[PDB]
Amino acid sequence: MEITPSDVIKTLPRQEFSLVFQKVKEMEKTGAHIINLGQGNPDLPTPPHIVEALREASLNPSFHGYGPFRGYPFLKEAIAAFYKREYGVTINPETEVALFGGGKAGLYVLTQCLLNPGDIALVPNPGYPEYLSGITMARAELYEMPLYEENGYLPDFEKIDPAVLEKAKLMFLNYPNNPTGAVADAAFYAKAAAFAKEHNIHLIHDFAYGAFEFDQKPASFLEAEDAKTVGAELYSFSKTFNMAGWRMAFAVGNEKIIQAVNEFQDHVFVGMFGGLQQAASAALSGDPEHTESLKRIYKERIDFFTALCEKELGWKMEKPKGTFYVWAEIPNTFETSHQFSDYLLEHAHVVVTPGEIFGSNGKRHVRISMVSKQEDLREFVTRIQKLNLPFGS
Amino acid sequence: MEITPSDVIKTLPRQEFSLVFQKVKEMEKTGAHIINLGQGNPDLPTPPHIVEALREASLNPSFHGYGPFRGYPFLKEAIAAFYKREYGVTINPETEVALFGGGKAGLYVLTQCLLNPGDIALVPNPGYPEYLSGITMARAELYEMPLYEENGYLPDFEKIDPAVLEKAKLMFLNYPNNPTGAVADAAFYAKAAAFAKEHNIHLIHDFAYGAFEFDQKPASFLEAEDAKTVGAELYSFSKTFNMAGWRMAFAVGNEKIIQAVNEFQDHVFVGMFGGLQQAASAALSGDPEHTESLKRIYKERIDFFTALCEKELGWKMEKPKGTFYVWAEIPNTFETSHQFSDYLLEHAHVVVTPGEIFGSNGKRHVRISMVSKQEDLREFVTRIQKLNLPFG
Ligand SMILES: Cc1ncc(COP(=O)(O)O)c(CN)c1O
Repeated sequence: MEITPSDVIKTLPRQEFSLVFQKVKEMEKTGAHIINLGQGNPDLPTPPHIVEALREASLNPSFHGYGPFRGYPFLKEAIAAFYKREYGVTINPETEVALFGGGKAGLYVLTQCLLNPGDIALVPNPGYPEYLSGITMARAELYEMPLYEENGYLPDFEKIDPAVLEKAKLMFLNYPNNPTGAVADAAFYAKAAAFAKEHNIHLIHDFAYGAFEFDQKPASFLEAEDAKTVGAELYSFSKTFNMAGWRMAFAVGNEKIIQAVNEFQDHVFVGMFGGLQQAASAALSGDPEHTESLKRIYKERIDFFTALCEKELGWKMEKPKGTFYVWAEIPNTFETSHQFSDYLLEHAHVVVTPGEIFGSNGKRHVRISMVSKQEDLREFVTRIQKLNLPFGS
Repeated sequence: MEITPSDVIKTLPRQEFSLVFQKVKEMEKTGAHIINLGQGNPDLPTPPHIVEALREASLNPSFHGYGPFRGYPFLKEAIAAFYKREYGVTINPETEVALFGGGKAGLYVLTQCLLNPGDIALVPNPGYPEYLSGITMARAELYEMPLYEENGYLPDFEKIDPAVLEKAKLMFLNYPNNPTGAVADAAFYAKAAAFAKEHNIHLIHDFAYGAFEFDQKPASFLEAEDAKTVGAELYSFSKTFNMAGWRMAFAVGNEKIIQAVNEFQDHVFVGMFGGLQQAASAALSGDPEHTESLKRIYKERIDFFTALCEKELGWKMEKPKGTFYVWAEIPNTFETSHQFSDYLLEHAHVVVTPGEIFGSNGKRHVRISMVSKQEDLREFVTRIQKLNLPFG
């Protein structure tokens, strides 16, 4: 008779960017050729040694049937070996690792495990909009931590109203940062961990861009003293290895957090395809020069693109410290980012991400991703040049 | 410095299967060799054309990057074509199909999409124990529909208390049935759909064993006229195609249910690796010879096993109408099925599944999965024979 979705469905936050993606289709069907610098989809293929590890693994009939609920020990061991090689961090593979079907699933599981209806989650502004999903589906309340350029886009924890710290049960942090490009160090992480320890806040660090800091090796949150006491770090295969489509991620950290994850997941999953696990293990154990090479590709695109914007458009952009995103100020003749991104879409047929989809503190920037080939980057600039916008002002 | 799991975690129900598996692992740790007829874990390999489809697909760099949130259209189309071919049911691939990372995840998502705290979920007794997880996690309330042997293990909807039909938002049904092997027909599905329609209950049919009905051609719930009006059917690749480890499943049915699922999964569980999707497409469009051969193998195993048990133990068991499970009664000397299954594990080094985890109507039964070749099943019986039990 009448189909009735649950309240969790009715209250789901609107995916605001998806409306742009739809306008794109309606334009590309009218004849528009769109250059899309709005999304974080790696353009380059998964390295062939990873692909071949999947292809070989899939022939093993041991992976055809049900596997361990919590994943294969060989992958958890690869994860521990990886964290030691890359970050100098000691991880117990048997107690401190959990697997996820991508970071997005990990964020949902982690919030369901750590947030009660009515609890407060501390979330950065600007910040990855998907943080909102898990929090809303947990029926919890959001409290913003503003990231200002003056503070290097790191939150000031003493600015947080002490009135919320009792209800505050979870905090998100993300460095190297989407969308700002900013980076954090061991000292910041130590401070964060000290703060969470004092006010009993579970700390989830989103390390999706942990391979991509240009001036130095990125620090893991888990390098900080007391990080393992208060939190966990979410690591994705998506960006590091051009494995976005493969849907793999893991959490490393506090064994009590990991236990709660494992309990939840025992009710919903039976691990994941061992062919995928073996590919993940070949990714982690593989030559890190592949990832360094990938980092140099992004850095070249960043250098090429920002130099070209400045010369051709008079659009000066700060070079990011990490990630493949450029966080660019909009012309002061536009009031908001949605208005500027809409103007560029309509008049130049290009896509940038309006900064306000990351929160109110993004309203005067756009996010521009460097996951496109050189000539697409060039054609973006060529098209915008015709608009004659006052980027110089 | 105090980690505090959420109330969802604190109040999780017993993970009955996990607890059985754990006992089996502990026994194995002693160095004992075990014949494991517990979990319904297919012993035969994935058909090689499916494996080769994965291997070829993984070379395609389109699948290396993000794809469509709700799955590739080629797979949704293969699913519609499969449903037309096998069941004669018309499915709109653009609106009436959702993809899941396995039937177990599908159950979770469907309960989350359809139940509010305080709603009532109608569940069979006996029933798949994992129906309880999603219900409990949604903070919904459980109300049992007894499945009795004399009713053919079909529920009598007219015996449900009318008082609960107001708060009842969801009903699970499962034919061919885990654990009893019971089967259902078009008339029953029509009857259930009319009942759901009348009292506004969303109906989820679990069709995990839809390839394994031995006598009649298996009927989909969606063959019934009012079915797509009230509900949806959950189909797994695990049993049909020996794809248990691959974690792939789908729901087909009412477009509004499928919409709620999509909106949920958009935020959480986006489309799996496109390689897996192509493999799944090859599964569905593959010649149904392999499936029929698989069905024949399970049948021969059931025939063999039940006869041997009768001859050597005096353990009489009904042959199932479907699935690869046998549902068998425990001796009068045993208090509970847990005690009996523990006893066989400790003293015969064999695994069966204690019937109690399926509900109180399984209290005096065990489920045995025909998931090893005949000469393994013979050794299962030989081992139990040495215990001299009063199976009569
Ligand atoms: C009735 C029923 N439903 C759902 C499932 C879940 O199967 P999967 O997740 O492997 O698809 C199973 C297999 N245990 C089952 O027997």
